[PDB]
Amino acid sequence: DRRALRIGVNGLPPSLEPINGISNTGPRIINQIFDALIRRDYFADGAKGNNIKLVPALAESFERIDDKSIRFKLRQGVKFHNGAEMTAEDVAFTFSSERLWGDEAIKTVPNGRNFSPNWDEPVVEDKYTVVLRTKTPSYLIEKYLGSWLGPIVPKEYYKSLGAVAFGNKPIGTGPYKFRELVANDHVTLEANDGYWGDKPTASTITYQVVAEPATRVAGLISGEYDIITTLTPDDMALVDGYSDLETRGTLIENLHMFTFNMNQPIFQNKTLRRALALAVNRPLIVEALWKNKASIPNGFNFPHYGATYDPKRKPMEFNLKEAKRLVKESGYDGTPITYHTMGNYYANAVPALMMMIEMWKAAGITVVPKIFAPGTTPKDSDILIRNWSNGQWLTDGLTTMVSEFGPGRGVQKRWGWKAPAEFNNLCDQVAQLKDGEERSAAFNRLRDIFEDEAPAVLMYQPYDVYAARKDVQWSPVSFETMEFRGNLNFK
Repeated sequence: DRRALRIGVNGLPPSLEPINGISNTGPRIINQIFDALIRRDYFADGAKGNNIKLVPALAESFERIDDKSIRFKLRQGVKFHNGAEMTAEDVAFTFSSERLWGDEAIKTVPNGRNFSPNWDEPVVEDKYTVVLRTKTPSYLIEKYLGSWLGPIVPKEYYKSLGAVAFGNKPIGTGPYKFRELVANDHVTLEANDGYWGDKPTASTITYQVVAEPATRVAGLISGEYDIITTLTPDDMALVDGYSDLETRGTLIENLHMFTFNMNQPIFQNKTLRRALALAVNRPLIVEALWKNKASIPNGFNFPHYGATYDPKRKPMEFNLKEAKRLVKESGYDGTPITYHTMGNYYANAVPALMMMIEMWKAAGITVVPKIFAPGTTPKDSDILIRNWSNGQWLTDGLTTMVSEFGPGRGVQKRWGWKAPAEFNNLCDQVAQLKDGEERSAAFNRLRDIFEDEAPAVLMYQPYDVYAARKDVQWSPVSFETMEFRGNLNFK
């Protein structure tokens, strides 16, 4: 009675364990197998899949009891896919030092401490009540639990298999249960008719890897796929021309940028980093390669940040004479600077780079491409400039300016950014502060420091394009995932 759903995808994650599967390709599958305590309700109040409203999901109700603790009252009688009942022991295990943020845990789940606030050990008060708490103040616990950190795992099944084996045979409470995985080929899920929420509308969901965008578009035309992912604005006209097919695009909460190896003499000072930033003409790149669909953020600042989004912050400056002042004052002698890119792993990376090289040539800077094929692992010492992307994964300003560029993180520790003292003092404060005038003002000093220091240069917020058959009613969300709850109906 229910149709099977076939999705032609760019790739599969390295794991289906919630944290180890975090990637461009994992959440779209993980979001079906699992539930979190809190759910982001993207379509609430008629919003076009970009709402930041958080609602209870596996938690029946919850109350913030102090600046660092939340008492969760869980839904009772909810079952995981293996028949086990979801209790406070499973929720406590999900955010425990043993599984997620302990020294031993991060050797099997490397980003468990990185994608978490400063957690303290959960407290099980009774079978269905757990307090999730942070060691120091945190008014972001709710946002973290409604993010990709949130999926609740079964304690006893997860511990008998271990994180690695659990990632290949996952068990959750979600609307679709795991059926099979064929590495680098496909994942098939089947309807969970015992689901506590609404009945699943597809009998099965298959995520089939089709690496080439054109082969993926061909599969949708022929009837091999119902929905296809990872297209660009340049692919829209061909798909929209067909009467029974259409494109469904959205601005995603991701940031395309380029960053520097600041250990290197040429990039230890901010002077040349700023010159490269002040010489990039972002509207011309967005106009020529993204059909004007990509958005240029007005700083390290996006609407989904909520209380910490500043709509009055002015655009990032494009001043060629100021760049030329910095290139000359830096003592730059015309030595070629390489720009590493793994081809077009990020959409339009090579075309955007070729446009930026000519802009950089006007500021008296010589930059050369260094296109390395997938498989070639370049050494850190060989990197001057490299392209990068960052998923803006909390519905808050903390991610990624504080979470990636802050103290003790890769940009400063691995890539040698010597951030000013104020930046690392304000980073630790905004993690502990409550929303208001003080926190919002502190996010502007962090943004001002970021632009003047230029440890990275933000390019734009990419426009993600999906294509689907018109007889499949499903709307994209503004994040790198797929939501089918209240959003998947077959005509």
